[PDB]
Amino acid sequence: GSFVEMVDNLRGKSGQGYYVEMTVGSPPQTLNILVDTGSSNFAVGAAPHPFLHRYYQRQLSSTYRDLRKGVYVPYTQGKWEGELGTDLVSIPHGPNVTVRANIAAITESDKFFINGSNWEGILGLAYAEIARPDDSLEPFFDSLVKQTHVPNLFSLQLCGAGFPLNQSEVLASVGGSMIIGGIDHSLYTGSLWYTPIRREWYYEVIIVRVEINGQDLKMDCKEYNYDKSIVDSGTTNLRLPKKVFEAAVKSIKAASSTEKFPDGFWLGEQLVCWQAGTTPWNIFPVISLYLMGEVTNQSFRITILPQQYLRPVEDVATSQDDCYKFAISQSSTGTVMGAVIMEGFYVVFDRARKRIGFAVSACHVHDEFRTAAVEGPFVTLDMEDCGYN
Ligand SMILES: COc1cccc(CNC[C@@H](O)[C@H](Cc2ccccc2)NC(=O)c2cc(C(=O)N[C@H](C)c3ccccc3)cc(N(C)S(C)(=O)=O)c2)c1
Repeated sequence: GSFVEMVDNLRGKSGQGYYVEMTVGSPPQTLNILVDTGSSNFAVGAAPHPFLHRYYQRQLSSTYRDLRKGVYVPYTQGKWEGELGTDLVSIPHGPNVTVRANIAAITESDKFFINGSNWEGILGLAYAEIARPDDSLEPFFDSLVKQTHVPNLFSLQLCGAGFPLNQSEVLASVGGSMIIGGIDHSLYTGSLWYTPIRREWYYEVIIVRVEINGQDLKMDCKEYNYDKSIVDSGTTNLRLPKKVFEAAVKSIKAASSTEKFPDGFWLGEQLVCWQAGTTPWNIFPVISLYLMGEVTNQSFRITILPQQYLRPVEDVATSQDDCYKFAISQSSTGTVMGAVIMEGFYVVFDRARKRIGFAVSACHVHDEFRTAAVEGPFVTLDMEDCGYN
């Protein structure tokens, strides 16, 4: 209920990724670690790199254990290679515990690290099934639960700002919260609705209906989870399977036709700008994703605003202009509910009850006329059929 100690322990409000402070080794070596529910490897920079301000020095840790085994990890975006080992890890603004975890010491990387992001590592919070080299490499959260009395669940509140933040601002501002082992009521309003984790590999879920300003996209629901649907705090966008992406874009285009934007905008490649303060939020439609409920034949829906899917970007010419990039994009590997989705809600990864809860986030961005939402229940049927095999 109240884990005040961990509240506001995240940073990256308008950066490239949300991260938490961690220390590894003995004496403790401080590092900022990206919180990623989309993968399962705990990895940290362990050699100098143009974008790293600091990195893991194994020679200086008295508790480091070298497993003498290499590891390679390719994500949808970026990839890295490293050397496996274990060491003691702590989270300054997390529970007061220390755990020996597997750690991939990154020695080579490609398009992984992000210039100015301020994080030097990644905490894969998903299950062993997708860990590399294979599922025998115990993920961090599993190590944590096994070695301590921290309950088997964590919750995340990722806070977008709605406007660009500069270097000092990102460092001096709260990026959100990761409550390890509990749920804090101060992070959301209204009810928490839970959807089952279909299978424990990624945090896979099942979407049963999609609406653009209340209008049903009306596609075979399997199309929505075609391949799979996952909740991924390590991915910026709301990514949709090709067929779904094209239908959504066509409907978003129609809802906002009073204004015309170049194709590059819809591809997420070129930003769109408006005179300062004149962003026409109201012409853009809200987007609702319906999730299977815990009760049979029951579903609920999460609704986001253009304030979630139009990400703030500082325009080249300092211009007082407010610019944004369209952050809904195409996927060939299933739906990815990234930051575009998570910044609108307080999300609970209840691993113990194999379910994920959603509640309107106390920090989501909006305007006076609309807010993000979580509502239920809805009587929908044969949603078991929505899953892909
Ligand atoms: C087990 O390994 C796999 C293998 C394949 C796919 C997946 C699922 N993907 C989720 C994550 O694991 C990885 C982790 C990661 C990669 C690179 C840098 C930082 C983090 N995420 C991505 O691959 C990944 C990360 C980003 C990205 O910019 N992430 C940054 C750090 C971020 C910015 C803002 C908010 C959250 C995160 C973008 C995309 N694109 C597809 S996009 C433009 O459509 O959003 C993919 C996992």
